Amino acid sequence: GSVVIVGRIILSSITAYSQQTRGLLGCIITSLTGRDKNQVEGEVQVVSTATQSFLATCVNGVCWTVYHGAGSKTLAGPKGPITQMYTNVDQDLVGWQAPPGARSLTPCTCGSSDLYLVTRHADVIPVRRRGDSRGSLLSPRPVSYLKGSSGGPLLCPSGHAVGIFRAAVCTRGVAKAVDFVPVESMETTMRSPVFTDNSSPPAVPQSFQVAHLHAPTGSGKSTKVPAAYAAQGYKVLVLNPSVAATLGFGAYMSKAHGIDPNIRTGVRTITTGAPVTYSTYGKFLADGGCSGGAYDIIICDECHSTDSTTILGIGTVLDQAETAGARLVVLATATPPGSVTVPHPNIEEVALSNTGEIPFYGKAIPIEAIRGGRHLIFCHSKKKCDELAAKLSGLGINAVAYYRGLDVSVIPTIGDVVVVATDALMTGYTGDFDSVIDCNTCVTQTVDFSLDPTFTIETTTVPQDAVSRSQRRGRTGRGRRGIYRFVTPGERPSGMFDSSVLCECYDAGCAWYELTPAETSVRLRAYLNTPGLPVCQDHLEFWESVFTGLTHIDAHFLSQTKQAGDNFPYLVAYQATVCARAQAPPPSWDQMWKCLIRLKPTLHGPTPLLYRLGAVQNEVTLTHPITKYIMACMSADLEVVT
Amino acid sequence: GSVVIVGRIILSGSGSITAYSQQTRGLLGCIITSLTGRDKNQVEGEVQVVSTATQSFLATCVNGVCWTVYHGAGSKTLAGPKGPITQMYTNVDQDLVGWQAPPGARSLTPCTCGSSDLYLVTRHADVIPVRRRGDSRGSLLSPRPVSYLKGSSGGPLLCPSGHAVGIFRAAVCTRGVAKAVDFVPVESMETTMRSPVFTDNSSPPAVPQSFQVAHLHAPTGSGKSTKVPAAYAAQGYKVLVLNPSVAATLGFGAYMSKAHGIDPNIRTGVRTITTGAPVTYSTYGKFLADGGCSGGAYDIIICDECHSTDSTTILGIGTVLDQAETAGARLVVLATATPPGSVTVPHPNIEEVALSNTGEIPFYGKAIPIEAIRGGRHLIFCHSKKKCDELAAKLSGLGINAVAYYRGLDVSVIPTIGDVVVVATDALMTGYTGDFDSVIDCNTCVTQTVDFSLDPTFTIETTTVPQDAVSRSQRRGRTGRGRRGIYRFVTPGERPSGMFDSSVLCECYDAGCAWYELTPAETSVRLRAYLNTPGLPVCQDHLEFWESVFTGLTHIDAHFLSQTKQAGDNFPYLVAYQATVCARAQAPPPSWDQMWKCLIRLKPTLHGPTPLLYRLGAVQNEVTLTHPITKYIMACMSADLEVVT
Ligand SMILES: Cn1cc(CC(=O)O)c2ccccc21
Ligand SMILES: Cn1cc(CC(=O)O)c2ccccc21
Repeated sequence: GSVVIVGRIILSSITAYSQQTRGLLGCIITSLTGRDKNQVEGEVQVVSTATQSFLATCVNGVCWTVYHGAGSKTLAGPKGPITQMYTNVDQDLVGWQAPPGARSLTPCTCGSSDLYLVTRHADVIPVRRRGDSRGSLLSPRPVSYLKGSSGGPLLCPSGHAVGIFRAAVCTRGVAKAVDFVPVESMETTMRSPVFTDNSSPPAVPQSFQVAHLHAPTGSGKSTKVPAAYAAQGYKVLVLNPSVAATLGFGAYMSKAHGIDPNIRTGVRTITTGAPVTYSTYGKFLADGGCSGGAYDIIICDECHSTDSTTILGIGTVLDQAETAGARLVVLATATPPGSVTVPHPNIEEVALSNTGEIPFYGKAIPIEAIRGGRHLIFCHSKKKCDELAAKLSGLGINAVAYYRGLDVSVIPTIGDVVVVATDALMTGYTGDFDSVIDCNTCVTQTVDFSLDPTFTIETTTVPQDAVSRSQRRGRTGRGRRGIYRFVTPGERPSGMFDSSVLCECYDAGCAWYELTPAETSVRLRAYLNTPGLPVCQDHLEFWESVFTGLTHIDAHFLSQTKQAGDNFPYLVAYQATVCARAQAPPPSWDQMWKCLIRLKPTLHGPTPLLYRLGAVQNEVTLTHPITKYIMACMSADLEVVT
Repeated sequence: GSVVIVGRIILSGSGSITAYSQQTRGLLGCIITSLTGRDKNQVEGEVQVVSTATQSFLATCVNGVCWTVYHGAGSKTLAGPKGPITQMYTNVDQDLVGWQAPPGARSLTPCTCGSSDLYLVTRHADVIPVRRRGDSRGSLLSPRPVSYLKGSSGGPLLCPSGHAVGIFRAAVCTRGVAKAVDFVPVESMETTMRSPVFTDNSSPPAVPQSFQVAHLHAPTGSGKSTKVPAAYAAQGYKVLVLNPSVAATLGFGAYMSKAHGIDPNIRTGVRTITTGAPVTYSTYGKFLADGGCSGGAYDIIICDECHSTDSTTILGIGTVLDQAETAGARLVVLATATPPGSVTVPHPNIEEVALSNTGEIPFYGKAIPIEAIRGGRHLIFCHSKKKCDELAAKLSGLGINAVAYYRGLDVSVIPTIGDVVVVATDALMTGYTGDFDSVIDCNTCVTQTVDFSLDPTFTIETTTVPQDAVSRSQRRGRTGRGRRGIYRFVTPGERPSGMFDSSVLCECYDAGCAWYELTPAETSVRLRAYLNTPGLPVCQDHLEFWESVFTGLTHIDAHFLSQTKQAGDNFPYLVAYQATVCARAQAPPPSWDQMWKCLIRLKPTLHGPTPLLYRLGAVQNEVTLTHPITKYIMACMSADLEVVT
């Protein structure tokens, strides 16, 4: 789908009023076609994706809005859809050349502090400038009031543009201030190149440089280029988020380039004294980070990964490399933020239909598409993998499930196989397949600042992003012809991750890498402060405060939660600890709370509840000093998207 | 639009019950078929995935009828192969609608074994084991989050044999965890199929020998509250007529003497008259104030505008139903033009006109042309006091004679005689009785919803919503009164009529305590009477829960209570109780919004966190959750609350 203009806010002492122009079927036809033949008027537009609705502002003949709304989407145009002229994921800003009929705001000249926010309902809201990019609501309002209004203008009293609205600063759900993209950031963006080239790798400079490398997987970005660099006399470190891939790099290098490198994974370590090391992000973290004077180049490969260990690993590299003697860091990926899935020459893309013996996600797979040869099926959940795998095994198809917890060796290396796998496959297993069949969904975790008493980590099934889609399909076409079959054509925007992932970082810092909340903050801030990386609301102070007060965990409970491989081993073990000491039962008797099963006869009364990680079946008490500490943490200013 | 079949669940033919889904229409195809009402795809399967332009859910074919929930499907047609299928059955009480299924539609049949091991088929084709615990209940074998059961209402509960026990309609929660399921049993569907499709309630009933409840579904202006009291009284009966509005109450009384030659008794706050006539016009408010039914006084009780879902009307009809047989009445008539399930049909007098973007006057994403309103008498429906003020100011500027009217203003502001454009909230239709040359409708209103949010207790959220079939009809019918009229609108759409929020029940306990000296227990009896009487607006039964809350709200400050009552805003009792706790703690209120004005004079003396009991709006101050009363309401939240899926 394209973005669709569904109406407009008209502007006059500033006043505003709205006009609707499209309906539901009008929005959805024009989204599918990309052809909007309807005449654009005014300087603020009301815009829609079939998911969401927001605002767009014309300044300098560019119609502008928020990346967190528009993503990399086309805008529906008279002569078909409009490619975005500008994309700045770092600034949460996108832009299309203004349609005919559209007027523009002129940027703000004279330095006014008294500002006016235009909302999607056409209310004009007094705002006092505080920073380059912050203004504070003269009268605070529910955060709900401001939702639907991002991309909207902040005007000075002259009616010129100060910038566009992107986020609300919040105290226990009440919006106190506004975050905005300043009109000066649009001019920098308009000045920046149409296309920058990062296909070719940098040259090792005189002083420290952070560089970016955008190139296909298996171009040589993690094989040819390290060897190339080492040929020049350099010591290089290669970081990857997969054990399987890290391991495999060792045997390929010693064949391809005569370098028998050092391999560092949790499971296995090889020290050869070569000038190339391959390490995982976790093993790099578990190691202490940057070994003083050990490396000239660090290559952070697969830097599009938004799992806690990658973000924490990369952040560590950016905080340490320059002091630890490095000259070059880089950041390597085939799918940077703001990328979209484009045709690949070696891959046939075929949508599924309702014709098929095997039901798949409301569509069907014909048994003839998978009967012989090697095929891979992405399911979103462990439960689906087992169901599907069972079906096909009954049909006589050589089928196997793979997910977190299972050993890789369930997947046969050599025969006919259907591998029914979650994304866990893409860290356990290196191989390529004849076809890939994709459900186009994954399971993600969202933080909810629910004040019932504190926060919640929800687990939801969501549409895949453009990174997922491409990484998944990239399991076929590897220098040979592959098919890709899919349930839905869609993709949500690449390059953003949830605040829960920051929580995951502090947790893993504490559980695995013996990192203080303060030291985690140092590392994440580097990741956050570096452009070209995935983006996230800055809730570093908030999570640091939360984990900072989580003291004297039971180490035995810690061991057990770590051993089990739960998400948030630290958050779970700390609840367990609190329950033990309070002599009170756990939130429920789910497998999460296995470690307390030995105390089940003595624990009674209400749960000293800290935060919600799943279902809560017992009564709760808000009296624990710790619950009280976290409740107080909730009063922090949190930037939430509108 | 119509309900559209977008897919199906396929249930295993053999052995263990297992299901898979097929998707048969994508989103655009769904939207077109909603508008055409034409769907020439063959209906395969017994269980169908259905969608409206808002929600999605399930529909099961049983015995030739395709059944789903009223709360999902309202009174909508079903997109069929010869265009849209009207509903054969609409049961708002059972929460059950039925369309005749397309020919050769695969249908289920009821179960003949009478087994207690049951299986719920969910919208993503999970077969969940349920244990039968009643006629309409079953318990989950392992409890699950209630979010998991969402969009699965209208789906089957199956015996191990694969035949239909019932259709799923709601989950029973403890604090967001679903512990049990409420369904409509398969015999309640055969009751229905054996019974007449068509009923008549257009005529006032004959007075029965012994006590009976009867419905009068007749237009306003067939004299349901003038002509029919008079004819009952001419037959020699004593009649009491109850109405939500004091303007209407006084207005019918003054007409009754003018026309039908009885000076009736009148009972309202503002004016009370005893003549000794066998006809009494009273408001529901004044009736409750009087202590409800006084024995031997009336043979007939007309509960008029019985569609009204304000706390006083529900309390009123609850009282009449609980008391009237015992007070020796022979007949209760629940009279309305717009009963539950009803739909807006054309009117002969009213030309309907869809507002465009061509006009000088912006209105709700559209435009009013001054030509339309420049002379004569016009009424403009607006969801808020803000918009009324805003538009009357624009129209005053455009030089149109424009008065704003809403709750807190004197009906005297509107001229009876002259050229006028009154810009009103729905406060109009209870405060003012007159009609108009045209009516303009924004097609939205403001409503209250409860959310059991556990932050610490509950939220009453105030929201802006699409209007329902009841609103549209009452608003529209303020024009075309026995002459021509023009109804101008923003939206063709209307939501389903005859359902109200659990927040209204809260309002009934609140009015009980604040106005009518009812113990919570006294209110639960009155409300039960309403709830178990069919043919009235329906609501999730949260009586035990609301009762439990209010029962612990003892020793309110009487002063604050009188200040919140006078001020006329919603929940005077929950507001005056929150302020009581605050003042006695020397704590400031949740905000310094108009709500908390009764604490303003004490602002300097008020310090520290608010001892927060519940959320009635924005909370700006720091809170404490230590108050004995917060703890009591927290403890109430553990009650089995039924919620729709
Ligand atoms: C959490 N975590 C992930 C890894 C990756 C790996 O297995 O190499 C790791 C390694 C050592 C210590 C902790 C580790
Ligand atoms: C809340 N409330 C509404 C009414 C209706 C009326 O004014 O007739 C009423 C009457 C007496 C006491 C309280 C009352």
